Amino acid sequence: VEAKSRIAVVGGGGSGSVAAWLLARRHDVTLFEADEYLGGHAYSHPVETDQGTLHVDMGVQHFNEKLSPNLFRLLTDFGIGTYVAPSSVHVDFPGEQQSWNNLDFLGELREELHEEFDRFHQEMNQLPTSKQMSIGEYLDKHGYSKSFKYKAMNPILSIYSGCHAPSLDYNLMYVALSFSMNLLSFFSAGYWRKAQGGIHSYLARIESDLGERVRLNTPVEAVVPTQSGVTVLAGGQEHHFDQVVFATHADVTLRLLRTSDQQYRDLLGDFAYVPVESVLHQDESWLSPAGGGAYCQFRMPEGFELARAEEQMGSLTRNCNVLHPYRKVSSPILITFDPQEDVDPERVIVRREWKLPQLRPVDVRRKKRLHEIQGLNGLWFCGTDTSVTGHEGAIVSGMVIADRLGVPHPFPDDAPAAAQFRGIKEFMGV
Amino acid sequence: VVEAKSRIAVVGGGGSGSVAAWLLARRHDVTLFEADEYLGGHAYSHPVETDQGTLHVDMGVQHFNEKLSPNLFRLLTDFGIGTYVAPSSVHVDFPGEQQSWNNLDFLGELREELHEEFDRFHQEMNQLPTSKQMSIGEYLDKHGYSKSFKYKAMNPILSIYSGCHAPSLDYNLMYVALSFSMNLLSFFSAGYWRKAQGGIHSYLARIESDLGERVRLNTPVEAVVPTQSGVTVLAGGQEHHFDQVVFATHADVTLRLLRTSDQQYRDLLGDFAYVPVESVLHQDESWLSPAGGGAYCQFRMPEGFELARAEEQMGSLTRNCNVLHPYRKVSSPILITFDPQEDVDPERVIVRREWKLPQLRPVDVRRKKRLHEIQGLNGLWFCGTDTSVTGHEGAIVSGMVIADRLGVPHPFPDDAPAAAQFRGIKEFMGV
Ligand SMILES: Cc1cc2nc3c(=O)[nH]c(=O)nc-3n(C[C@H](O)[C@H](O)[C@H](O)COP(=O)(O)OP(=O)(O)OC[C@H]3O[C@@H](n4cnc5c(N)ncnc54)[C@H](O)[C@@H]3O)c2cc1C
Ligand SMILES: Cc1cc2nc3c(=O)[nH]c(=O)nc-3n(C[C@H](O)[C@H](O)[C@H](O)COP(=O)(O)OP(=O)(O)OC[C@H]3O[C@@H](n4cnc5c(N)ncnc54)[C@H](O)[C@@H]3O)c2cc1C
Ligand SMILES: CC(=O)O[C@@H](CC[C@H](C)CC[C@H](O)CC[C@H](C)CCNC(=O)[C@H](C)O)C[C@H]1O[C@H](O)[C@@H](C)C(=O)[C@@H]1C
Ligand SMILES: CC(=O)O[C@@H](CC[C@H](C)CC[C@H](O)CC[C@H](C)CCNC(=O)[C@H](C)O)C[C@H]1O[C@H](O)[C@@H](C)C(=O)[C@@H]1C
Ligand SMILES: [Ca+2]
Repeated sequence: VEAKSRIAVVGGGGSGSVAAWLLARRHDVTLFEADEYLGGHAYSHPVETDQGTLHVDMGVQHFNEKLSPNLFRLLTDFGIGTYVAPSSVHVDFPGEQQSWNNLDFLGELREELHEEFDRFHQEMNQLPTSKQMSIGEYLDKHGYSKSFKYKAMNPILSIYSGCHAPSLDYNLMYVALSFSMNLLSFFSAGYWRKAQGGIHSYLARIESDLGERVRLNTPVEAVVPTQSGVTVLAGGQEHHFDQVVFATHADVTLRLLRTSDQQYRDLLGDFAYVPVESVLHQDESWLSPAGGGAYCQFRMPEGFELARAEEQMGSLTRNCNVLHPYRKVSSPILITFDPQEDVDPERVIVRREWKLPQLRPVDVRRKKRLHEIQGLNGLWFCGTDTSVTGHEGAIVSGMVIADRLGVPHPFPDDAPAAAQFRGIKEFMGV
Repeated sequence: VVEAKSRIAVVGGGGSGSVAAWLLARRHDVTLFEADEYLGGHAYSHPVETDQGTLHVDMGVQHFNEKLSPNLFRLLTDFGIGTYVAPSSVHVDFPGEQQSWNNLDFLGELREELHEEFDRFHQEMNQLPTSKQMSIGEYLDKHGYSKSFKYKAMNPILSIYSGCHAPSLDYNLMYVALSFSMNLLSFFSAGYWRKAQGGIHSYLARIESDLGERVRLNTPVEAVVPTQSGVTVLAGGQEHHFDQVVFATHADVTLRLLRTSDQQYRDLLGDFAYVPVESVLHQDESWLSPAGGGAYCQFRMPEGFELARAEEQMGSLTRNCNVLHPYRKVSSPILITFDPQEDVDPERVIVRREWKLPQLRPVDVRRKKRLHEIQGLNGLWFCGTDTSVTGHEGAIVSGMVIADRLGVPHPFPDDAPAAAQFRGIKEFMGV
């Protein structure tokens, strides 16, 4: 792929935006984004409160310097601060005092499951130094109770996966690492950061630097390789490019792409997802009377039956008032994910509906296999479905494509950023 | 060349000695001399009589974890000794009204005063090991940190390790950076630490049993003299004769006991620096902080604190053992205060222990490493905390390194992190 080629980036989430941003240094880049902003799952909604206007992260919220070095470095270079936002967690179930949390040892569930929490930490710490099973399999295989599976493991895993997810089917190392890196924990609040004035700040900066190259509100309808180059059909027009980089979800990538080949069907067809509803609201009734200063608060509703555990599901609520920059703020600012009961519509600021990728061992395998179509027909692929999960994974896949199309990894000097890049470059087959 | 079935003495029955003896006894005729009336040294568990039974309360060595202490952890596992999590929740109180911070919530005037610096500090410690042979103190000065942060946050939280008498701010930076990046110490969460079931003594009791009458308690070695034939040890008004001698005593003890014509021995063992610690096991509930609720570790600085005189002044750390899981049904207060400044109500004191700890300044580390040039000369060997990395894993693995060197290989080769720790500590000592 020679210099100054005409290149399209389809999808303006984190992966696409970063990929575009880097590519624009060497190539004539156009970036198509379906919705009216840049960031995708990274969205920050303004809330005006008696102490000012605050941008509240509704999808992507959390990362840290160790897990997310490239994103972290990027935030730093753009002069965006961060702050610690510890993952304190409270779980409530139907009965009297049927709770645990990871700040104190109070609650009946904690009492019921403490020995298992204790064992679990040890075993997760011992794993990465020795197992292509799911967390669920592991738990069954190693003597853990069903109460532990569905009253502790599955709710704490909802911090990542949404309360609709079959999180217990997700890959074991994902969970083991989360516990050994103090991201999820039954004994302490996990070490996580947020970005100053919302996650969108970095994306706003990218949007500015890209200028007129960014086509918002322009959903690509299809993408067709030809003998000369690749044609993109978007917004009642046809545009002509030398290369096309996909930064869309596989099921979108597959619908849009229209080729004679059926390996494309073989690879992109079987990706599975999970719906998530993020409801930004001020209805203080969703806070737990027990769950005091806990950032993350899970409630399972009346009617929970352990026998029917796989069908039933709770809601996770985040108390943003516990964040340090919100500590002077007088209005409640809450986000409930996947609420089962409806939220008082007089108190709802806004909803967003999104989907997240399943992370079963098979899905990981499926992601990796996308290397055999990478570069064929002047097509490239980045996004969460090509990488490790989380935002670092998303955006670094963008960087991997840009490196592959000439524009090298911009932080070679940063040892952990570089290693993450090398690792993700190895994960994708690029 | 140390051939099989040689007569070998281990001088000192702390963790290092006991483990070293235990392994050596598989190949050699071992005797282990310990000065005091039990095996373990700083590892001491005192019985306390309570409404739930008899509890063994750790007074010195208390905490470790599977990641930091793989060999110790495996040993407990093989002996069938359980562990439990004992999160390091921390509350700091200073003289004023509400002059506190803690690592469970964001309450307190000191939290308000210092939040920005705690936040920055975590980042910077996480970024360090991926890039610096200075002290934590130097680092803090060099990187713009306030004196309030140095003496009201860093020095108190470092007292969890060093004792409230220590010049902790002069200790090595990587020691601190690692502690923060491994979630051992933290300003935002409770650190991940474990305790052993029925006290730390459990493993040592098991070692004592397996060694049998090879263990001489209450038998302080008076001196150790190499000769042409072997080495003579003078203890308990008698002389015993050995082919080799392994020291598991502190350098200043090792030096007093040892007597040779050589003055490199003086050069190496002479300049080791220590810190006193008083551990007071008691039931005076007045030492608990009215603010500091369910916090395991509670630091108090007394009235009279002057930031300008910060280097002379010092607080006391109190541990609320009633917050530990196995003590949750217990109705009597069980507290340990370390280095109390005010006196503890002697009607409520169960027992005191006075101990000393090694200083961990960059120079002290250098000093430890240099002990390789005397290792094996005159049929003498050296293990213990003064030869190794700090903490119990370091102590006991130094014992294992000597045993490996005297034939008995590292007993946990198939545990990858245990083996790597062994290799690392073998490299640290020059053995
Ligand atoms: C509720 C929620 C919370 C999350 N929280 C976190 C968190 O705290 N931390 C974290 O690390 N990760 C989080 N994630 C993961 C998140 O998916 C990644 O961090 C990252 O944002 C994924 O980026 P992406 O660019 O790969 O996909 P997306 O962010 O979905 O963006 C892809 C873009 O493609 C666009 N698109 C779709 N069809 C078309 C078309 N025809 N034409 C043009 N564009 C199209 C979409 O409109 C979208 O903007 C969260 C996800 C969700 C749903
Ligand atoms: C208060 C305190 C708390 C601590 N807490 C922890 C903790 O929580 N976690 C952790 O990992 N580490 C901790 N340590 C560190 C501790 O030093 C090591 O874990 C380890 O126990 C030191 O082992 P050692 O055998 O090298 O020294 P010691 O355990 O001190 O052993 C030295 C032994 O030599 C003996 N001795 C002295 N003179 C003679 C003589 N003439 N003849 C024979 N024997 C003699 C002593 O009686 C003693 O038994 C703590 C130390 C102290 C003081
Ligand atoms: C090697 C490395 O550094 O990356 C690891 C990935 C660990 C993830 C980055 C941890 C989770 C993400 O950071 C972010 C999840 C985020 C916090 C979602 C938040 N969601 C919500 O708030 C709502 C409730 O849904 C490796 C794992 O990545 C794969 O995706 C995973 C399936 C694995 O098996 C790998 C071991
Ligand atoms: C290789 C490895 O993992 O070990 C690291 C050191 C990590 C320490 C051993 C971590 C803490 C100790 O294990 C535990 C100290 C213990 C909790 C003392 C408790 N004391 C008390 O309770 C009272 C108040 O005195 C490396 C450091 O070891 C060196 O000793 C240190 C001086 C260093 O510079 C190295 C970086
Ligand atoms: Ca009860």
